[PDB]
Amino acid sequence: AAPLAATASKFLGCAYGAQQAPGFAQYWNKLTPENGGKWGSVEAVRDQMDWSTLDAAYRFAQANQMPFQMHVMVWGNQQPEWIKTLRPAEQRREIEQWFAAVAQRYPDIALLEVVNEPLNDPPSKADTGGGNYLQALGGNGDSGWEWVLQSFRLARRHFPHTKLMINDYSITSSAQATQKYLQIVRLLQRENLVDAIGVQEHAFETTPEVAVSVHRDNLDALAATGLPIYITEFDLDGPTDAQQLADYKRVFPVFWEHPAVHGITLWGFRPGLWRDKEAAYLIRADGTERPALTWLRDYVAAHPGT
Ligand SMILES: [Ca+2]
Repeated sequence: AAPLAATASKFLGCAYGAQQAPGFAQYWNKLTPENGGKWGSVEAVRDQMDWSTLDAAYRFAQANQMPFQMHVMVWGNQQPEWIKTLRPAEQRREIEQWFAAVAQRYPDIALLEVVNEPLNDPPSKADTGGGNYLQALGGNGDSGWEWVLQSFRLARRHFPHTKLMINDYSITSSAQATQKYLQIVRLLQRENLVDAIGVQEHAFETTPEVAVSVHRDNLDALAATGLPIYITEFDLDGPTDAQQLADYKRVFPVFWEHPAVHGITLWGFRPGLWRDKEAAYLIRADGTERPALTWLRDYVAAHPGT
């Protein structure tokens, strides 16, 4: 079979890892590595780089000619443990060496997710995987977002031909969150530091107590920057097949039909994805397609865009 978005104007991709691999290229035409590209995955031990899981994602993407999103340079979970007790100047050299290592090894990255979750999970904690390196990037600084500016500056320097993206959750569910995120975007745009705006859109962001008109209005606000939008980590819970179907019909089209949205990435489709307990998967354990996926195939084929 051909992937769902084979003939569409924008990609429909998915998180990739061992449980998501079966049939993957028969459905999806873009990928993000689920975990292997977090800095704690590669450099759990200082100065030894375990590229195995990341190379698996990249090699599969290349073999299938599908765009690769590198996930993720800077984040507040799954960072190396040993960096937390280094002095800021040494932490900074480690961050710069990580950015150089990824750019050397992976020259064909389609979208570089430089910072994830600046509003929600900055690298300011000293718990397990917290990183504790905010100060190595200038901290909040004068603008309140110095460390985000410094992350993007490093990305521009080390990846001079690569599209750079910011990513976060719980953005389009609130005008106030959208306006906070756009202030970070505005600061970045003073130095032309960012090329794309990501919003995750997990299930907990799209519940029906916020109308879809709110999300659509906040997409229009994000689009007014002139930058492409990407939906990065989309999922809908499936306590029953029918709840999952109803939610896909309600929510998915608002993002898919938005003219400034240039791709959607599902955050898994088979059991073992992040929201496994909430049954967000679209294929059951016995390999059969759920009603939401039957619908999604037909909906996407009917909505190629441009
Ligand atoms: Ca190092």
